[PDB]
Amino acid sequence: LAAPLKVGAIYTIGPYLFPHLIPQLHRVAPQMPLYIEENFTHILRDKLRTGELDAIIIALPFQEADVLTKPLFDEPFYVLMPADHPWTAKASIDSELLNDKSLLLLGEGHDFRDQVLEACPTVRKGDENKHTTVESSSLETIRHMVASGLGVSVLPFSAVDSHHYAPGVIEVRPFSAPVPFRTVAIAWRASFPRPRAIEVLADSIRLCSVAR
Amino acid sequence: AAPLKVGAIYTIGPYLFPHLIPQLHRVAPQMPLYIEENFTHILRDKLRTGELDAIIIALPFQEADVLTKPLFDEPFYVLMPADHPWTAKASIDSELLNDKSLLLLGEGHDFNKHTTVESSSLETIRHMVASGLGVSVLPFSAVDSHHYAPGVIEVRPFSAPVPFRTVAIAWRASFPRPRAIEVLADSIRLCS
Repeated sequence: LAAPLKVGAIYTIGPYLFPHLIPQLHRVAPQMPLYIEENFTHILRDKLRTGELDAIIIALPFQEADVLTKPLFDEPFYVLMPADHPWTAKASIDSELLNDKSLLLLGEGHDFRDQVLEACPTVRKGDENKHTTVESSSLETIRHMVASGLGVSVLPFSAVDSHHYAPGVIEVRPFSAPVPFRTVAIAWRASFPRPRAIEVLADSIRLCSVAR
Repeated sequence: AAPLKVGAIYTIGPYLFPHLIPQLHRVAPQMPLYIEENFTHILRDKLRTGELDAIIIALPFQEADVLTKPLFDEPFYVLMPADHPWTAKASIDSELLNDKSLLLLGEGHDFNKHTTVESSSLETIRHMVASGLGVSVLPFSAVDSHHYAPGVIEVRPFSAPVPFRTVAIAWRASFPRPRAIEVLADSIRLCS
């Protein structure tokens, strides 16, 4: 019939974007079906090179040969802590306090620093990988871990309120300004035979927030 | 004061864990849970090495020196486009589902040439069915895990016999915390 659009996304974006995005796309433009995939950045990129995926949705920085990049939107990071942990007193958190082993972060796509990548001068803080690298590919795992009170972590804005914990066992606090953020952008091959699909995708993504 | 590493397959986990774990934090705050979603063979392989302490799988399943307890039986339902001929029915006989119209995952879910969808997510297949590229079969836990407006995706039960999967729990018989495993499996039974 009509060609489908094979779209990929990282684990820190996919589960928290697709189940809301895809139906809207099906509504405004059912002309194209979407083939949903969730994976890591490198394998996603490799699937983009081999044409297995038409386009991917990843967080900047992202620079690959013969691949275009349209910065879709800016997503701010919030912090997640158990109900007991004293940092509930603060209504805003210093970015440095998250540099002890209390912080839990996935191996790929979860780190909220050094991908914010400022274009002004940055202070090279002598760097301590002083956090725990959880070898999981799901933010929900760390959500449960922190909810138990086994540590604290950082979540993108899309993810924070996507759980079934009764209010007051896991709690989210906003950063102290300036707030750290990732730039959710779309990547697709140069000379991709169907630019219109890329435009429809990008547009429908950018306006996913607008209620109906 | 000790972490219990639970696992589950991709067609069971996503529709169980988010409700299951807050329950096991509610009745068992003494124990932190480390969940993980993966394939059957790799879950078994991780249970053999102790990287996981328990796994929530689908029968039939059997592994050396590993106890199996059938937690519950979960029926299947036919996922179809809003504009299917099958919409004007009360049920669907099991034989009707053999075609390239039937979208099934591997590993995923089973009952012979169909259309195998090379994904680990039932959601991909769901969106495919919404788009209208044939029908599929979803467990009871998945049939409502979407945000599609009514009149886009229709679900229809089977006519007897109703096919189902026996969701069970598996853990090493050498495991020194059978009480914890019992509480876990019990809570899994509760959220069904």
